[PDB]
Amino acid sequence: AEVKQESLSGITEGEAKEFHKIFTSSILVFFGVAAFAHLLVWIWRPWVPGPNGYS
Repeated sequence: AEVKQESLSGITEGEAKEFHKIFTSSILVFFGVAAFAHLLVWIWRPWVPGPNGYS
């Protein structure tokens, strides 16, 4: 309405850019880790089990 590529462009584009980058990043990093992480653990099943049995 009244706004127009003003100084607020950093606020709107800033937060928006954050949610976007964090979104994509979290996706690739999530599956990315679970991917290699699972294939490298040699067990692929526990998924961050920690000190507690091994079934």
